[PDB]
Amino acid sequence: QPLNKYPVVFVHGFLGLVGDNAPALYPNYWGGNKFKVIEELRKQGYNVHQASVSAFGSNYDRAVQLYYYIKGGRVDYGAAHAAKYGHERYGKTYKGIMPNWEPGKKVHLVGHSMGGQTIRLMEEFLRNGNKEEIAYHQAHGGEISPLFTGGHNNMVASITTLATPHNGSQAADKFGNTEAVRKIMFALNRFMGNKYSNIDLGLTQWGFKQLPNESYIDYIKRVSKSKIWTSDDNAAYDLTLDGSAKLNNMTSMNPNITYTTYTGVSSHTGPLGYENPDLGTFFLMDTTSRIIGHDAREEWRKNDGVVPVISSLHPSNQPFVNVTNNEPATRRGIWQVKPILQGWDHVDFIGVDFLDFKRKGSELANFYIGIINDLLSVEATE
Amino acid sequence: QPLNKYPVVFVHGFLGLVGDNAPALYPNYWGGNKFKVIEELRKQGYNVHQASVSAFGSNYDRAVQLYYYIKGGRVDYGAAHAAKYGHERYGKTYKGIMPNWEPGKKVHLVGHSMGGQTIRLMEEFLRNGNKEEIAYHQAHGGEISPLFTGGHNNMVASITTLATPHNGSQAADKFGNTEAVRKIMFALNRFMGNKYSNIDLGLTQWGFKQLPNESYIDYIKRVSKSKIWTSDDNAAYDLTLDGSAKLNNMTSMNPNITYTTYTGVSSHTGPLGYENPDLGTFFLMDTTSRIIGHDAREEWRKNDGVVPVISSLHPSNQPFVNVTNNEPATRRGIWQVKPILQGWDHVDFIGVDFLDFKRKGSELANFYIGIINDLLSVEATE
Ligand SMILES: */C(=C/CCCCCCCCCCC)CCCCC(=O)O
Ligand SMILES: */C(=C/CCCCCCCCCCC)CCCCC(=O)O
Ligand SMILES: CCCCCCCCCCCC(=O)O
Ligand SMILES: CCCCCCCCCCCC(=O)O
Ligand SMILES: CCCCCCCCCCCC(=O)O
Ligand SMILES: CCCCCCCCCCCC(=O)O
Ligand SMILES: CCCCCCCC(=O)O
Ligand SMILES: CCCCCCCC(=O)O
Ligand SMILES: CCCCCCCC(=O)O
Ligand SMILES: CCCCCCCC(=O)O
Ligand SMILES: CCCCCC(=O)O
Ligand SMILES: CCCCCC(=O)O
Ligand SMILES: CCCCCC(=O)O
Ligand SMILES: [Ca+2]
Ligand SMILES: [Ca+2]
Ligand SMILES: [Cl-]
Ligand SMILES: [Cl-]
Ligand SMILES: [Cl-]
Ligand SMILES: [Cl-]
Ligand SMILES: [Mg+2]
Ligand SMILES: [Zn+2]
Ligand SMILES: [Zn+2]
Repeated sequence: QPLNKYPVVFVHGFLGLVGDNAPALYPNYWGGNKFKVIEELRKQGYNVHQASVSAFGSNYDRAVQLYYYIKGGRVDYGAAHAAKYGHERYGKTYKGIMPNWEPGKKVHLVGHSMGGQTIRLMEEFLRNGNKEEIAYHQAHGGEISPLFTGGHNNMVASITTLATPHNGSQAADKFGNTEAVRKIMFALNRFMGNKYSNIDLGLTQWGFKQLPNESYIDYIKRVSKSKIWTSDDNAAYDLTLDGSAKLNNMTSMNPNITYTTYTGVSSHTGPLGYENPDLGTFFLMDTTSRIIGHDAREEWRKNDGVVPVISSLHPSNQPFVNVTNNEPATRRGIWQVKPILQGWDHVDFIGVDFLDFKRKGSELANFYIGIINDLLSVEATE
Repeated sequence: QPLNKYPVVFVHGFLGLVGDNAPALYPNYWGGNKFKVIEELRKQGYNVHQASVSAFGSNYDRAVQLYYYIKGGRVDYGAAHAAKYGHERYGKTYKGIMPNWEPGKKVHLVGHSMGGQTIRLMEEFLRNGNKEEIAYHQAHGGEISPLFTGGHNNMVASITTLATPHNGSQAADKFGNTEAVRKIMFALNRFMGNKYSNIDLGLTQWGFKQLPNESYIDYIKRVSKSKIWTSDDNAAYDLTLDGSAKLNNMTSMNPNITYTTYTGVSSHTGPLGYENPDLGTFFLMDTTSRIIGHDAREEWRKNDGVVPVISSLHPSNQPFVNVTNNEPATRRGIWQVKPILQGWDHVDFIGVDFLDFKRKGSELANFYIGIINDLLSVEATE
């Protein structure tokens, strides 16, 4: 029936809310009003889906949630992980988009922003498992999630990343992960955990769900005891240079997977050799762009608004090849780095920059159809 | 000891709220965050003020309110007018900025957008009065407002208009004044009349003030009987081509007043000869710009976002002279039309376009100081 033999799963980044979990008024994550990725690709005969995972949680938590979003079942973060970081072991339960997912039935994974990192970690778990959970279950018995066992291959065909901070971002180090802004983020999470809330911002495993008979005052008191306030097990930490390097250090290339990256630049060189945001950078990224663009290290300056070029091209010290727009992107086991998209800021990739008239719907349609063509090529050359 | 002998009164347009009457979060009308007109001009030693008049009412109602804002006292719309249109005769009461205002003590009037029309009408009333009110008080006795008497000269030194729709706008004819959008406007007025409201949107004379012990249900029922819903005595009507022509037809040049206009363009010619909004036009004016720019009559196309050039230059039936940036603007009795400001949309005149980095604070400062210099020169050449 579908043109693509393997389902495409699109994985949103940090802050992203999709589908039923998006607020009453809120942008459509995958394509804005410019090109409705899920709906349009379906109309054209492709089998595609948008994952829904934690908007504020760690790559770890998100990767576990991604697994269950696909397979179905009750999210299990692992006994060792839960005990180490101080959050619930078990989380939400998903219906599952492919309940028969197993070695032999493959999926294509495309990640925007942090979605790119989350995808890598989950493949890591399928192939190699999670050593601390393996050790924990050896020592103490119990059940261990099949996600943490290792030895599950032939499950992902491709990893494509768009504006992913593979090497982290200074906008995290110098803003997102500061004490003041973690508190803002966590307060937002506390609030949207109130008993009248219909949206899940992705930190309920830390206690941010008010009980039906609990007063707001008691709720405040209870969740102020949570480890979230001081933990590194959250998105803010993971998006830092250190946080991203840690993930780089525990990932490896899978020789059967087709890897490809896209990167935008939306800054220009000023006097002194610093980078400033172009007119047309979505305005909410103006200051973050300046922070990145005024780095002491010249090669860390050019950026898409919130992620520097050098972070998006590929994980540093993993094998890559610079590739053309025209040739097949069909090499396995190596990061195929696509030519930089000039004038594309971080959110132009997902079409939500309603202020930017240079970035047209028809252009974004071509961009997505291009990705699908590459995916079709991957299928054709097994 | 102010540098200017005559006080400068700035008069906002349609939708504008100022001072204490602005919502919790709302732009600073005169200068945005780019150049604080009132505060900065005061620091430099000028006596300036921002009038506060109805945001949604007619030029008539606004012009009465302007009079009382300056002179002080209880707003009196006139018995004949009240009876003809179906609203209260009396309105709010103002402290007065110049309680001694009379022939001999003059004021300079500068109006943005509809503010420009309001200023013309008020001076018309001072000089020539209101014949229907004169006739009504002849027939029925009682008190008549001094504003309606006629014979008051030597009270206004200058009339300067910025992006004023002297000849109306299609954005009114084809949108603002349609049935569906009048209802939206009136509903907003109804709501902001509720008993917890601290802001006056300028239509309480029509009944839109909920009583302290009245239920919302009863309020809805009462104000649905108001004539507002079908009247032309409102801003939406007055901003139309017909509405503006009517005002033109009943105003005249005062030979002792210095008249000057400014106009912006923020559209560009497309291949068919239609006008489209520049990048940089405040995005809320995007559609209104297209509507104006696709007019059948070519000379009605170029626009500032919501006002076509032909409308802003000067009232079409009144004398004008095209003037240079450098000529002293000291001619009396004729509209001195200042050269068009390229790239300035409707709201760039008041500095509220936070999305437009090409329009800097220092530019806006020069523009306002320019106006003051012209006003100073009007004083110097009596
Ligand atoms: C996904 C991740 C990359 C961003 C790295 C920068 C961290 C700065 C944090 C600011 C904190 C605000 C409380 C990007 C997904 C974008 C989706 C959207 O804009 O809706
Ligand atoms: C003052 C007058 C220019 C109005 C032109 C035409 C009417 C368009 C309809 C809008 C519909 C309302 C729902 C402009 C002063 C603007 C001030 C501000 O935006 O703060
Ligand atoms: C639009 C932002 C509104 C202002 C936020 C102030 C409240 C700070 C933190 C609130 C925490 C909570 O309600 O649980
Ligand atoms: C005493 C417990 C407090 C309950 C949570 C407060 C929720 C605030 C917002 C609710 C909005 C609504 O009810 O529609
Ligand atoms: C941004 C808020 C928009 C909500 C619009 C719905 C309300 C329609 C009419 C309400 C009239 C009234 O409450 O008197
Ligand atoms: C009979 C009901 C009349 C009062 C309803 C007015 C609605 C205003 C809501 C604003 C809430 C507040 O700040 O109290
Ligand atoms: C402004 C808050 C309104 C709803 C509060 C519900 C009360 C409760 O939790 O018992
Ligand atoms: C040059 C070595 C590449 C791997 C061979 C894959 C065979 C195929 O085309 O299915
Ligand atoms: C909840 C408060 C709403 C304020 C409406 C202001 C409209 C205007 O700009 O004229
Ligand atoms: C959602 C409405 C909250 C305010 C209650 C109105 C009070 C009253 O007039 O009785
Ligand atoms: C009430 C709206 C929630 C904000 C969701 C976000 O910023 O990801
Ligand atoms: C133009 C802005 C209006 C919003 C008014 C408020 O939320 O208080
Ligand atoms: C002046 C306000 C008009 C809003 C119309 C639009 O957003 O297309
Ligand atoms: Ca952009
Ligand atoms: Ca502008
Ligand atoms: Cl499995
Ligand atoms: Cl929730
Ligand atoms: Cl008088
Ligand atoms: Cl009021
Ligand atoms: Mg919901
Ligand atoms: Zn965790
Ligand atoms: Zn009236």
